[PDB]
Amino acid sequence: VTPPPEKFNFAEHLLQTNRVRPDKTAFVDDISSLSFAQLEAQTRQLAAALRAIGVKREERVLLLMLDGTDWPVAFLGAIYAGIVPVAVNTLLTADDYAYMLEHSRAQAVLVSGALHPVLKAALTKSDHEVQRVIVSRPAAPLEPGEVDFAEFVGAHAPLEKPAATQADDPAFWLYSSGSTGRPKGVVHTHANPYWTSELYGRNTLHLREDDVCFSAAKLFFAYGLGNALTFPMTVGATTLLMGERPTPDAVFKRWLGGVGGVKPTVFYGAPTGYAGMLAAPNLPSRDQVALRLASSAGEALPAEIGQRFQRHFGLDIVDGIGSTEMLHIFLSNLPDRVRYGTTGWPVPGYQIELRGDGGGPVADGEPGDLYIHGPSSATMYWGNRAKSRDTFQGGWTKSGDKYVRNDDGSYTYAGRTDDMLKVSGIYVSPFEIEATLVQHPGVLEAAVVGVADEHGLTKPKAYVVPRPGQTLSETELKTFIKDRLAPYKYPRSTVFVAELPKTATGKIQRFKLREGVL
Amino acid sequence: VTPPPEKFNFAEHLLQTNRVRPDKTAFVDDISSLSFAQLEAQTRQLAAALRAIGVKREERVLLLMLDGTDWPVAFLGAIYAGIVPVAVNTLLTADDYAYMLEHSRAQAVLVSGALHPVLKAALTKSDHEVQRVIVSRPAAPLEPGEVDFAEFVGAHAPLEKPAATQADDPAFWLYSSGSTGRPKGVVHTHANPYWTSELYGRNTLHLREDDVCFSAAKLFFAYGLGNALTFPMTVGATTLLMGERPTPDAVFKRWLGGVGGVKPTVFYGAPTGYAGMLAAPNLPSRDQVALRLASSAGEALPAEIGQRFQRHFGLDIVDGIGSTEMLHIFLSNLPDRVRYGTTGWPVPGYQIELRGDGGGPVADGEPGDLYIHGPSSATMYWGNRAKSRDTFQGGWTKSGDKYVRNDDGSYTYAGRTDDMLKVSGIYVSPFEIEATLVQHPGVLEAAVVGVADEHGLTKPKAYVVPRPGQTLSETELKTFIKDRLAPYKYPRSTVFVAELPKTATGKIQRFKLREGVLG
Ligand SMILES: O=C(O)c1cccs1
Ligand SMILES: O=C(O)c1cccs1
Ligand SMILES: O=C(O)c1cccs1
Ligand SMILES: O=C(O)c1cccs1
Repeated sequence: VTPPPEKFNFAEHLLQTNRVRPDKTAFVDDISSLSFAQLEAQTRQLAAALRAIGVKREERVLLLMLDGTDWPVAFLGAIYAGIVPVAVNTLLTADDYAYMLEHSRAQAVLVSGALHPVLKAALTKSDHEVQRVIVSRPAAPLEPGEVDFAEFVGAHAPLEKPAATQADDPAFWLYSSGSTGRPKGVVHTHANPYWTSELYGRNTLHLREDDVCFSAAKLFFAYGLGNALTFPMTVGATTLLMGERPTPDAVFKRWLGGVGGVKPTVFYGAPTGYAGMLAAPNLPSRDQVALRLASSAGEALPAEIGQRFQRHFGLDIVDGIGSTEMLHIFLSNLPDRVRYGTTGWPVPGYQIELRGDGGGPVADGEPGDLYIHGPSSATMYWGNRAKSRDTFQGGWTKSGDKYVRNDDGSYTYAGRTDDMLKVSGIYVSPFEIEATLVQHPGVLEAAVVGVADEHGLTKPKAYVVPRPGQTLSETELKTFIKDRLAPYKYPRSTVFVAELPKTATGKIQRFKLREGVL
Repeated sequence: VTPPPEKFNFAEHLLQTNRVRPDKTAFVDDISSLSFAQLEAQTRQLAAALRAIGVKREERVLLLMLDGTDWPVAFLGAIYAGIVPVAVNTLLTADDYAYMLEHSRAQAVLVSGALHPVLKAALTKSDHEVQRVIVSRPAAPLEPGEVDFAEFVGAHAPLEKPAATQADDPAFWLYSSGSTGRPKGVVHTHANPYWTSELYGRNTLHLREDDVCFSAAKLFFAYGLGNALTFPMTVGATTLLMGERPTPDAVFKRWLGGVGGVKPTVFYGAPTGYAGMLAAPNLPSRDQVALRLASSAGEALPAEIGQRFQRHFGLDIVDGIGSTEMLHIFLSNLPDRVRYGTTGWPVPGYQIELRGDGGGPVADGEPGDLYIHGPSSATMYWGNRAKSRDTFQGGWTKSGDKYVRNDDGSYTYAGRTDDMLKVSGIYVSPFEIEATLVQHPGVLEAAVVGVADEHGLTKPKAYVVPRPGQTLSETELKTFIKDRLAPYKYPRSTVFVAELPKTATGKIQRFKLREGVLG
């Protein structure tokens, strides 16, 4: 792969790539479509619009939007102007967003109508710097000074040239959370998505122009950003976008060509989703679908899920691992080489190391902490020097995963170096779930660990000590957690216990909980 | 009143004052009591204990505690050490505390057991700097880094000398909410509570050594911090503290001598509480209480409430106004000169100005914006230069209130400059409540305004447009707010309407709602 030039604007790169195919569909959702020419026009009008309201090069904007055709316009339009979009999860709380507004110093917000209420609450509570709120598909009347995204774009002529950025200039942020503390601002450059799109999208997956890409993983997830924006636009593929929650039925409707007159050829999702679809009574048959490639990431793929999928569809699931910090997948199975029970082989262009308790070598077949050296790594966590130092160890990025290397050079997942759980693509802190449980007045103490479900997939499991003299039912506890946590975070079961295993200092021995002591 | 000396430590001042009465009760609550000598010992031991865990002069600690005897030990022990306690409301959310930990850079937290769950959530999610958590009356097993408050105090000998602070050095913080944006860290000096306690506690209320003080307003409130800490310690009075919510029965129990073998002589609380008490069937008779003085602040007092209290008790309610920023009351009725319908007269030592649209003066009988010049003003809002320069303008502090001066020199409340609601003593933003209601999936739009209840006291009232094809209930939405915000921010009723009145700009015509056009 040839490196990108030193003067490089990622948005202009993707627009230029597709000037050969102006009338091919770039993006389609339930209600709209953009050809590559339409996307280019709207991208550059948006870029002009942000500049016209006073947003300057290198300033951030918050991009808080459901998957739909306006999403890439927002993302690429900011980048075309040399403005840094901060693309965030759509299922967070107003407090989460208020922290992000302050921390990013966002100068504007691009937000879906459905998300305006949570955004409004974040604006009201925070010491933000937001100059304008631009609302895609408003679901309620606009407040004074807010503007509809379509009018905002339509009112400005296209910016005539992109910002003259460098390849190693910040281009966009994602946020990633650890087991405690506020989300961390992962800063990616203009070069980083070129690298993931070339090394993985083109050279590992072999995506091509006649593909139709559809990702259950949303655009704000590193995984989804690649799958359904950077990868397809790199090769000229058409992309299907879906705003709603990805259930089996929602996915199957698109698989069957229910939207935009297109059937996906490439699908991407989490192992949990694949398990859910294989369980579904109305799982489509091989002849109803046009899938040629199924990608998975976000948690280890249990072998039985890949084997079942292969037996039913005659397609393997290609399981890989990436991170927010590395932007996309650096260790993967290949379309024509899949070894179930492993995450495959290092992606060419990425170097992988396993380190022991002192940073030393580990013998094949022994677990080590996984570190990655490759060209898509983020530069830092913005404004967090101590966490940056821990993660970005001079050229090597520490994943937080443990792995074992096998005789054939493949790698098998061996757990985490923190206490995070990966519950269907999404990191979940057990300490967060515990913090929520102990605010129920009937709970004295709580401990949350990961447990494998009937398919081998990790879900939280809560051990709760009830407070003497209060009552507390399991149904009571379910209701309590329902609107306080997002559903992926729901414990799969709660066990009421008389006490928890602890050291003399009162630290909970969570390892004893995973070992079954209760 | 003599100014304090340049070298001045407020805690040391209060301890020194009471070296003449070591065995008199300083503080008593439902389970414990402290004489002045025992308070001094505990205060200085706590001071040493904070130093021993590495907290330095000028660093903050969060004080998140229910009213009881440990509260003044925590507050004065920090100040004795030259450490700055940040005294906060006990009814807030985890998100609320997360922000205060971050913004204060608190190095330790002193917390009541009952508030440990909410603090734990705040510590988990925040980028805080807390090294140790000291837990007063733990209600669950201690975690690593946590220590029982009595064990912590008991583990250290008294600090020999207080920190050598200056009168104008920061001594403590309180947080003040605004209509939008984060709550503001109000910085008070060592001198500030000396001035309030001399100018108001002694010289206006005439508190004396033989009083027993009892405030329904908790210690974290600027009002209660004077009432039940700085005021009584200044004169050697005994103070009754209560952890629980101040309902009429709880208050009456204490008025009657149900706790500590002491009947309060001096009561303090919001007009809301006085209305609740006067409406109560079990309201005590005169001959059952020892009350000699009844103070009110936190909202304007309806004349009818003071008049009924006086008819029943032969005591007036003495209404005054203070602010977090001015630390205590600067405009007040006097114990023997009360004019109901007014907040009385300037407190000697404070100058008061009303200013109209141009910054100029206003005629008597017309409203103006209230500004105060007095010696207890906070210095700034920590880390907020813009709001500091807007509030603290060369010796004048802007209250955000409007008032009218009457012909007799008394002052009558005329509303706010910023749409804040003052609900039972607590400033509440209607915009916070609204932005929260709109997250309800059945709500299309919502506006919240302040409406008088049946006693004339302002409560939030919500006007909601439901989403077409949804039916909502009042109580559902009360719950929805209690589950997300501090609980007393809940709208007392919700009116469901088809549309909100708006300007041509799409701005909500809040004045129409408040004026009752839609009911
Ligand atoms: O495995 C994962 O979580 C990811 C794959 C690509 C970006 S993140
Ligand atoms: O399938 C999904 O929704 C996801 C996989 C990785 C992040 S989200
Ligand atoms: O609860 C009360 O009575 C009050 C709190 C603050 C002023 S009065
Ligand atoms: O009136 C009030 O809110 C206050 C009285 C003394 C401090 S604050």
